Amino acid sequence: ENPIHDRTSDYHKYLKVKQGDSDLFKLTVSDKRYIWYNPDPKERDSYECGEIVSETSDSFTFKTVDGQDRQVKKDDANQRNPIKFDGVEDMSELSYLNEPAVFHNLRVRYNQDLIYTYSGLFLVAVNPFKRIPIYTQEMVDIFKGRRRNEVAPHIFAISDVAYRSMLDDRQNQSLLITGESGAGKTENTKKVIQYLASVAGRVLEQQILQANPILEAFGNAKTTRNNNSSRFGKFIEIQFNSAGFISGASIQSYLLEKSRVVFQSETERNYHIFYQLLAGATAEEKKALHLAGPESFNYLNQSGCVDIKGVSDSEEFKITRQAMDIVGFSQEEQMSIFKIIAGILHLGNIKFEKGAGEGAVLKDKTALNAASTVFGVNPSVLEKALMEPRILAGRDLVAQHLNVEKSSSSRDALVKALYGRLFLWLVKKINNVLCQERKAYFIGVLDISGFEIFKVNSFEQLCINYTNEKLQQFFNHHMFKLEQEEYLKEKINWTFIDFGLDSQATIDLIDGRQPPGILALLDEQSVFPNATDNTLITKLHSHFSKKNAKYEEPRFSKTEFGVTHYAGQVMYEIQDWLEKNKDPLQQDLELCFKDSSDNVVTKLFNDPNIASRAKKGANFITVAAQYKEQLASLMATLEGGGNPHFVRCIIPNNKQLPAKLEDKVVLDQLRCNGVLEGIRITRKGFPNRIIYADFVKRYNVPRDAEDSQKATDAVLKHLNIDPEQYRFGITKIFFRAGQLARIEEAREQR
Ligand SMILES: OC[C@H]1O[C@H](O)[C@H](O)[C@@H](O)[C@@H]1O
Ligand SMILES: [Mg+2]
Repeated sequence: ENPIHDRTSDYHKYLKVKQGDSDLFKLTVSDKRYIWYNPDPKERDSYECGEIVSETSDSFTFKTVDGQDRQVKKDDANQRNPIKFDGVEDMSELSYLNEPAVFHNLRVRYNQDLIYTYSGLFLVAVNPFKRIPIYTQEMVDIFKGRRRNEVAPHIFAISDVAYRSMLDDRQNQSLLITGESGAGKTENTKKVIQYLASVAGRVLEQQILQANPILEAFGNAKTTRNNNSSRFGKFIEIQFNSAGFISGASIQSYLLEKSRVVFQSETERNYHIFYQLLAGATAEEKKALHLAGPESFNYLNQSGCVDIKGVSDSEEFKITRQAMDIVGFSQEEQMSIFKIIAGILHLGNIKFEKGAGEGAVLKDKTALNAASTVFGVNPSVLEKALMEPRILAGRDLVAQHLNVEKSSSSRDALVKALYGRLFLWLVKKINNVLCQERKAYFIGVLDISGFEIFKVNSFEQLCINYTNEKLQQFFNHHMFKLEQEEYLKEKINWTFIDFGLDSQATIDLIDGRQPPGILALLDEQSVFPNATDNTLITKLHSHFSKKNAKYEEPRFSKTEFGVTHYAGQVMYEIQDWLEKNKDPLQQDLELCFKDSSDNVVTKLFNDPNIASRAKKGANFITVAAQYKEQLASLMATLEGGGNPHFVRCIIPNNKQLPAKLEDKVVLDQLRCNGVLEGIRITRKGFPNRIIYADFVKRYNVPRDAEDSQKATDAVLKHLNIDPEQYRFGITKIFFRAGQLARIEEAREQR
């Protein structure tokens, strides 16, 4: 009748704790007390359960699994919770809050394939690495309209709360999904969009859903940490009208890792689309675009990996096209896109060799010709733009003759420019389909590239990790600093707590303007004509080595520097940072391609939104300077809207495998995310607070008395409730954890 109360239901099967049996009940009513302890003290995250057998005034004595006795100061003891709590849906409710206790609860739920658990006001999501049947339309219909208490933890539930808050307060909402690479941010992002598309839907809705398949084909790739890594960040606005139904959507993408098109580490892959087309193209297309297998192209055959376990690139290519068909990309538009993808691969097979002099020559023109043909440009113009670009020397026109290395770098620069502009064009084309009505409100979903560490971390990794560092500070800001400052404002005689979670020092080291940080010193070096990679790291060491605690000059290298992030220390290799920040492209290469006969290619080099570049003084804006501002604008939106809804995505292990929840990996993320601290603030504080005059409004009789703090003093007193669970502020009635949601449902039943 109602699937929630029906133990036969799929909702009870896949989203509720299984019923315990008679044997477990006898354990549950037992009076024995237990403790989480470390059998091996060096391994501080590995725990066993031990029974407390005696206690002194200041310590517990307990029995290990093997039978030996041990003591522990009660101040240092991690008590196990009464097992009745095992599986609790909100860990606010736990009696003992400690790392082994919190981890254990998630383990119990994970083992039953319950990946969602609440931690007070935010949702925790552990990556299952297997399909779970909790995202059907049936499950959507169940969560539709239900308040957070009534239903089990689900991404739908927090999406619904954000949707109801948008309309109850007439304010834009932010759903921010944190996590390191592979933790599940993109999967959950898509579930949020699925839910709101049906709950407030009315082909627009089909098209919204088809956008992300397109961008994942061109923006996602296999890394060592995730087989479907997002190599670009995205803020997605879901837009609604004043009535509350979907009006449209816009996507704001950030920092495509276009360097991946020309280089990939061992075991990795280029962007999916390359493998999709060559695998799934018709015989006409393969000849039209001079295609081959991935082993035939240098951009696809140097990593040693061309396929992903459990993925058919031939089938994904069918999926990719259908999404383009539904969104409205024409047949010749799509063919122009594939011509570009094809041309990039051919450009990469060009082999520059040494000529009679140091200047480079091109003895085989088979790749250049195939590229020129598909792009629709003059091969000899292109050839001369690659190896003989014209520059100005003062005002004089002088033709370079580049060597093999610099000819190869310019060709790479062209390839990364073509791919990044194609990606920006896809986003823009899509936004114009999905945005045809002035919004009334929106819910903005943030899905960034998550924290990652590799053997070699470069400029791209610092920008990625810096963004992850800023979102964590945003979480710290709202849960700890803003929460308490509202308490202080209302004079509830709360004395401040230091939760020891501040990412700001690391943030300032990266992006401070004065004292100038890494990104400022980078910019300075990028416009100085005698600068090199080694004058840059020398400058970074002098400013920060042994002067900033978040910075390390390593003793084992002369090209690496270490940044201590919330998620751990990262060591960055400085090679090529100047060129990556400047993002140069020979103008002769640009001139060649604006004469292209392909209408998509000509748009990528003539549309000023895609092709032109902002000047900050005498030079072009750098990549660092632009992105920093792009992100600052995004942060302004998030802080300007309603309070953010947080989903902390958690990776169970580093092997991308199901049913292996590892203790060290999980507790690392729980500590640096500030989960336990986020629980503590909810328990020790007053999360639910209400304006006096309208508490009576929603629930000597109650309503519109001259002053309601006098009234509610009476309402609560006459009523059956303790006065430690509320506090009288200047303008609000603060409530302790749970009181409001606990009580008013008796008002819902009365
Ligand atoms: O929350 C109380 C419920 O009943 C009433 O109809 C309210 O107006 C509506 O907001 C909700 O459906
Ligand atoms: Mg992702």
